[PDB]
Amino acid sequence: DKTAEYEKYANYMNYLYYYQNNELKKIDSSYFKDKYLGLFFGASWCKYCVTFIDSLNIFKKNFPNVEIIYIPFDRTYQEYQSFLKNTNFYALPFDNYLYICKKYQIKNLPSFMLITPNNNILVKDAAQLIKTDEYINNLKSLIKNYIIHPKTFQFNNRFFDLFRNLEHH
Repeated sequence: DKTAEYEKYANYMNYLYYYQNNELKKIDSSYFKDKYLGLFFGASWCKYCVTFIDSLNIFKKNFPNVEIIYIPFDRTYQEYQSFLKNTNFYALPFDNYLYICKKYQIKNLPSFMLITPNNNILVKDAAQLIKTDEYINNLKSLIKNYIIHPKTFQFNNRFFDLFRNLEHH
């Protein structure tokens, strides 16, 4: 059934998850419309993914309006939960996300990519970018100067376009 399948598509990723003191919360994905995003590919079992959290906390101090979204590759839901509870990041629901890795050719973990409001890639390897202090003013300038041409997303669903459009082929 096309209808059943396409209703799921139009509803794809309509919630992102986060923790507030041992309490798993959710937020409508509509909140992230027109927002710069930072996609953090990582996992609890990844040693330098855990240390990278310190870089992301500094990043968030200097770029509060860039919304950090955790893309998880945890082994177990229990690891996922404890990682969300320690970082307080937004996260995709616990699932297999190898397909996002393939679309963006993610080499290894951790990875961090900065996404414009219209789903363009602002900085592909932002994990290396956020290492030394010059990045702050340079990225303030990059974001300030960036011209956002309007884009209409399939099903008007920005995460479906970002994670599932066929353009990588």
